[PDB]
Amino acid sequence: MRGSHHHHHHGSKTLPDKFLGTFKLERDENFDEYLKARGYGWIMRQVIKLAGVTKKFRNAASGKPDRYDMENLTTKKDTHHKDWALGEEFQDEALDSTQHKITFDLKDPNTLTETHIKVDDPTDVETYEYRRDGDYLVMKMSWKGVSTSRYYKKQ
Ligand SMILES: CCCCCCCC/C=C\CCCCCCCC(=O)O
Repeated sequence: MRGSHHHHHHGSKTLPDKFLGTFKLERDENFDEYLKARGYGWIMRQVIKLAGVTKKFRNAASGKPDRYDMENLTTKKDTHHKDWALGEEFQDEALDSTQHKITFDLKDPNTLTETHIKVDDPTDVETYEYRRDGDYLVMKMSWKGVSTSRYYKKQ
C-alpha cells in the first residue's frame, strides 16, 4: 500500500466509531497454531495464549483532528500507540517488546490493519486485522495460512 502521490482524497480517514472504545477479550480461536506458524515456541505459547487482552481506541489527545490513540493492554505486555492515523507509519513498541516500524491502514470500511515491522529484522513482520462483527471487535491474524480469530467485546 502506497499512495503518496496525490493523497488529497486519502488525506486523513477518520476511524469509524465501530472500532472505538474499550474492548475486553472474550475468546479466541486457532491462536496456538498461529503462534507456531509465527515461530513462537512452547514457552512463548504458554505466555501469549494465556495473556488476556484489552483494546482501547480513542480520539488522540494530541489535540489534532482525525488522529486516534490505541493501546493494547495484556497480562504480560502493554503497548500504547500515541497519536496515529490509518495509512500512517510510525515507530513504537509492539507486543514483541521492540521499538520498531509500525503501520496502520483501513483496508476495508470494516477492517483496520496493524502491521509490525521490526527494526532489527523487517522480515519477521506481524499483522493483526481489526474487523467488526456484531457487537464484537473481531481480530484476524494470519500467518502461514493459519488464521486466528480473537473475539473482543466492549467493556
Ligand atoms: C501473538 C503475538 C505475540 C507477540 C508478542 C509475544 C511476546 C509477548 C507475549 C505475549 C503477547 C500477548 C499479546 C498477544 C497478541 C495480541 C494481539 C491483539 O489482540 O492485539
